[PDB]
Amino acid sequence: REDALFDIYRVMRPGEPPTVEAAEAMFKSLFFDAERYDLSSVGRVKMNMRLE
DNA sequence: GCCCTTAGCCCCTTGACAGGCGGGAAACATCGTGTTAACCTTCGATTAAGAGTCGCTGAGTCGCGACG
Repeated sequence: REDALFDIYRVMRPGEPPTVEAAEAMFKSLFFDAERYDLSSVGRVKMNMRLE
């Protein structure tokens, strides 16, 4: 999982040097964080309808 | 009809202002510095639902042969 986090950090921010906790925090803030990945309720309902 | 005399116009000489660009002298609003030391020593967007092609890189497959 550390290698996957490093790869994700390099893909998103190639210039910045990926770190163990920095890469894990980047993915969380990108997708696991509701502050940035603010998917509306219409998106969630559309996902629930498309894939049950 | 021509010459003399006098009047009007044009020109010259002086001048008493009027103020008027402009540097100086001065009173006043800028423009580049400093300086202070009580706490955090990775901030953040933004394509990515069409499309013809230029410029580079790095993987899997083969020949030629040597040493048992």
